[PDB]
Amino acid sequence: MNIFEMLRIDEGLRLKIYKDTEGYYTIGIGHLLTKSPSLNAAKSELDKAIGRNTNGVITKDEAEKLFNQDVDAAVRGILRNAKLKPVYDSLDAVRRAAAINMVFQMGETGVAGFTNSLRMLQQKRWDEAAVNLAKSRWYNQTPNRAKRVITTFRTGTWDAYKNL
Ligand SMILES: Fc1c(F)c(F)c(Br)c(F)c1F
Repeated sequence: MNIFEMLRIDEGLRLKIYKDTEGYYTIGIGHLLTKSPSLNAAKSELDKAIGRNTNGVITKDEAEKLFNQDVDAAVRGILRNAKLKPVYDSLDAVRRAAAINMVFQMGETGVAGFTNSLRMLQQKRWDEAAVNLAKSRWYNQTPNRAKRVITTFRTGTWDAYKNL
């Protein structure tokens, strides 16, 4: 298990434009195209991302290319964020993956409200952190995925994924 396999489980793989859990146009391995309700706007974003005129369908290779870029972008975003970098630096590699997972799903704007959780994670108060993380829109809207990510933060193991 690693961040790539982990996110592949959580996001799936679809080669045609689909709507994510929030109703937003997405493709590949959870590559958000746009929050716009316009399919044409989404197709434009896709074309721009891939570098060719696609009309809504990509190859597995192309999906994996965007996925690698997105994982990279998530890590780089954490390291450039003053609130996130210290907590990330304080973590072991397994829990770092859980961190990347969250940023991948919600972005930095989505994780802005996790200040108290972040403190508890840096303190390594794993059970308390886990309890706090679940008190969120995130957990309520995507409970099964949140549960996996939280278990990863709680235990520092891949137990929530090793079976999947
Ligand atoms: F949601 C979270 C993040 F987005 C994050 F970057 C880190 Br480090 C965390 F520890 C976390 F809980």
